[PDB]
Amino acid sequence: ADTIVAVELDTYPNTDIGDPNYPHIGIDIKSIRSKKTTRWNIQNGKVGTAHINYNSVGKRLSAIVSYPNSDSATVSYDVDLDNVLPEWVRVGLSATTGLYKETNTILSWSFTSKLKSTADANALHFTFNQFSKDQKDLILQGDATTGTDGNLELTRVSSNGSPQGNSVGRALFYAPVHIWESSAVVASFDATFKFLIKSPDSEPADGITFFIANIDSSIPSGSGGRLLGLFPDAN
Amino acid sequence: ADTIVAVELDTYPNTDIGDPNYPHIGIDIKSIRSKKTTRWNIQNGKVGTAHINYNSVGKRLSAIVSYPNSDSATVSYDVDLDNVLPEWVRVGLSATTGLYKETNTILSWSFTSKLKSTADANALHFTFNQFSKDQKDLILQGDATTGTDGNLELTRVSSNGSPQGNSVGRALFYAPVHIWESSAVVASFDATFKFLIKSPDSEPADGITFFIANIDSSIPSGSGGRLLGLFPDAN
Amino acid sequence: ADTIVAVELDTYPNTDIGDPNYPHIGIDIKSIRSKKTTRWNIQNGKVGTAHINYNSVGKRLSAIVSYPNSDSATVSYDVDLDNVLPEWVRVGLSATTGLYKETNTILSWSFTSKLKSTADANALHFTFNQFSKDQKDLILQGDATTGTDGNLELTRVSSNGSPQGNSVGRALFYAPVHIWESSAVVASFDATFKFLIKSPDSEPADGITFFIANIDSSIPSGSGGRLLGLFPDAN
Amino acid sequence: ADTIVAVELDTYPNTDIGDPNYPHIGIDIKSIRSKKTTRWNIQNGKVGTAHINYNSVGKRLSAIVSYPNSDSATVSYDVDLDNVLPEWVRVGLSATTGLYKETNTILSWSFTSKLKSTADANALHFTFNQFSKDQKDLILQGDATTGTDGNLELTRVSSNGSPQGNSVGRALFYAPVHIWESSAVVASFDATFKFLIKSPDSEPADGITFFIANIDSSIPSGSGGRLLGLFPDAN
Ligand SMILES: CO[C@H]1O[C@H](CO)[C@@H](O)[C@H](O)[C@@H]1O
Ligand SMILES: CO[C@H]1O[C@H](CO)[C@@H](O)[C@H](O)[C@@H]1O
Ligand SMILES: CO[C@H]1O[C@H](CO)[C@@H](O)[C@H](O)[C@@H]1O
Ligand SMILES: CO[C@H]1O[C@H](CO)[C@@H](O)[C@H](O)[C@@H]1O
Ligand SMILES: [Ca+2]
Ligand SMILES: [Ca+2]
Ligand SMILES: [Ca+2]
Ligand SMILES: [Ca+2]
Ligand SMILES: [Mn+2]
Ligand SMILES: [Mn+2]
Ligand SMILES: [Mn+2]
Ligand SMILES: [Mn+2]
Repeated sequence: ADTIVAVELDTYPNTDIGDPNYPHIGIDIKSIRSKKTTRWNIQNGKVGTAHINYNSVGKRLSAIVSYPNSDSATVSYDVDLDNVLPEWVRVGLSATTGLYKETNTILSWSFTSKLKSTADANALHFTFNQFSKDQKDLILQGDATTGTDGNLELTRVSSNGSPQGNSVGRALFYAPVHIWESSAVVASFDATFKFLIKSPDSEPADGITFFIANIDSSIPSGSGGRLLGLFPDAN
Repeated sequence: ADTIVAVELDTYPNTDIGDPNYPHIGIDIKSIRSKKTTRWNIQNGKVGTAHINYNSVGKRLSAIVSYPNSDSATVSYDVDLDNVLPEWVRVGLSATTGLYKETNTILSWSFTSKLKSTADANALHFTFNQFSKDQKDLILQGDATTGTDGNLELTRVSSNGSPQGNSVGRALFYAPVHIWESSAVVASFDATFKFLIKSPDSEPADGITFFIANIDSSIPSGSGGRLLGLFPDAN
Repeated sequence: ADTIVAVELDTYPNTDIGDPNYPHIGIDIKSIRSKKTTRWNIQNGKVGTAHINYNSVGKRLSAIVSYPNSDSATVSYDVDLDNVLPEWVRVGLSATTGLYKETNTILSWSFTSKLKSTADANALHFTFNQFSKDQKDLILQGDATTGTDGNLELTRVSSNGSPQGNSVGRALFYAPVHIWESSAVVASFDATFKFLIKSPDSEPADGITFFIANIDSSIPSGSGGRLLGLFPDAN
Repeated sequence: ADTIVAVELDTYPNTDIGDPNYPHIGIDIKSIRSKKTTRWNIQNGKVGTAHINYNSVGKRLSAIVSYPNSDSATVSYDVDLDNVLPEWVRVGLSATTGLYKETNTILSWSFTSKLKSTADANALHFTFNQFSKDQKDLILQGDATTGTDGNLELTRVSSNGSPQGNSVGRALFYAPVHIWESSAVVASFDATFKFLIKSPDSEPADGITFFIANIDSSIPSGSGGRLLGLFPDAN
């Protein structure tokens, strides 16, 4: 089955499957049940920015989410990604809606990956500060589309700008990413994306994710709403 | 047919199809007949480095090739790549052998591409300082292989290290590259690679190329030897 | 005397000292009389962005200035900066006002410099996306201040936000920049800055400059208004 | 007094002041007595590479040191550098010798620093892959010299290539570095350097350091040998 590592911007408390009782950011290691969460004060309709960082020396996967002028939310978890993920992965963003909804709009997305073994590390770096209708270097899955106002729309939003329920969508970068190998000395990656989460009715759902998966990964069956498009069950 | 822009490290004078009468670097715009060439003193069996640069403001495509301690060879040509290439391309290295031969060994390859329209340019950057036997982010065509001594071998070299005749090989980066669009303000790219050209008998052939092509490009039929794997005829 | 290379955003036609009869961008090589100019439609009070690029292979210094949704203005000039500038320089922004005025406000400023001689080039890169009141890595000269709304104010603006006449100001990066040497193979630099030019009365003056100078350079006497803070006379 | 954070490549066991009884890498937080050490198998006369990384989200300062083909040594320590260092610092390398000696030769040194508050982080990046006799962007202190074989020699080495006793030397980058501020959201830095440690007699001393200090820092009196040029006492 897929091997998934993710940072989840979890907008909807699913307390029956281990969510804390408040919107949160979490680190997910091959399970929707986050290994660590921090309370996240989502600001409806504002543009937020997420930064994620890892290196094989410290073996600490960190994420921070912030809005303008507001306090940040940070979460970290000590995990040896070398032992967890395959040597070759694809990187991506995912989002879902359920009975409740939200725009899962991505305004920009940047990613850097380095793999060392003399400074001769191998590196991959990409930055989308703007998305075009034909984004050939993105693999779109599910309901995700590109082009609308130069944005990446992970979940189904009707033409009026209203978000739809029970949507799922993902975008993976086209090239595969080399994140470890047998001989490896140091590896590190770094990811950032700006997002816009708007929900009209009382509360939004279900969230946005930055994730790392085996190269052939696609939306698992049953992965909607609270499973953020990454996992088939809630184990 | 393919749309090809290339910088050729032309090791073998094909004077009957417009080569100058000496090894040369050239800028090729949709023809093997270089728009501009400079004399290039190849040093058999040495490691050389090539740097290529372009931006849409100056509209000048430049290349320099150098060996340690030795004088460099530089060539430039004013060309509006916006008007010449498609908006989406793939980037690559090619090499051939003919009746004469050479190792077309690539030790490293780095590439940067930026596309602007606030500093929010889109960017792609990759660096192979080392090639592994399974290089999933490279599309190998023809006789090109990866892994041997951490190198990219574009043309057929027998296990002993001897180069074979009438070989052709190319490697293109897996992700497509966005190099222009309708709205574009500025675009630029930058490429560098280290290569090792060894030939035992008197003189080598045929050369190495860095090239930019339509995404679906493959080795055209009839493109061996003097056509460096890029062109079907010598027009 | 100082050795100055600059890209000038010349907002005020000084036709008596060789300006064209319209606001323009220009390339200045040790003289205020631009070696090449392009017509520039300044948009009062809008945020514009300038990109400048050079490399020692093509020997073509280019600049582009653009505003949102509007056509760009581009200018290029073939010049061998190796032969023109000293091996060690400082890089900076300058601006002036005269009898007419303008805000010469800098919102961001990024600069990259590379010097090569194996990919072992030397490099300097800095980015100010925000300026703080105590910007210790900037050398402020003349009327330039830092901090106001996170901006760099090159020329005197009164506390109300109104620009003052006969101001001059420059900011140079604190570290010296190594842009060539005897052994050099390739060198290149790249600079970008976002600026805000507002003038209330009919027309603004005098302009903004990105420049490269000998390390000890300061505002020459007599360099105000039309001499943009770079040159003592109009030769 | 100076505020010092450093990663020490400690070649000589000073067990009387808390060193483990073997050469080690350590993380030093305002004391020569390392907060954490790892055993380091130094290879006399080989070229080694050190990588150091920190970010304000994970608050984990990591270092790895490796030689070709050999196992690496890694060390980490959870420390909130925001609370420890001043907002403005200088970054540098230091080295010493004592009764025993070693070449403290630096072949290359690269450093990246980012400070965020939209992707508009402030950044400083420099890379010396080669040092020239007149390195104007380095502040040399003590016995450190630049130019010899394109290398940075931190401690006194006689013209023959033999290392001298009771030497001390440091090099700091010329520009000050902005590593935090009141408004800050995220900060991170990253440093790498290649070094050559050769000692003829039985064992070398005393070590090499990458350090971060208040901008005006200089070699404290009494800081030789085992105090690696950073600290006046061994507290
Ligand atoms: C009733 O719950 C549904 O709606 C919530 C919120 O959208 C989801 O978390 C969940 O998976 C279901 O799809
Ligand atoms: C006889 O010519 C052949 O050999 C030379 C040198 O290899 C090639 O340039 C050419 O295309 C042919 O294949
Ligand atoms: C009368 O001219 C003055 O004003 C213009 C416009 O500001 C400047 O160009 C010039 O140098 C003088 O200072
Ligand atoms: C006797 O000790 C001296 O020599 C060792 C090894 O060089 C140093 O650690 C120490 O500071 C002294 O200078
Ligand atoms: Ca949830
Ligand atoms: Ca030829
Ligand atoms: Ca003028
Ligand atoms: Ca010691
Ligand atoms: Mn959750
Ligand atoms: Mn040719
Ligand atoms: Mn002018
Ligand atoms: Mn120690």
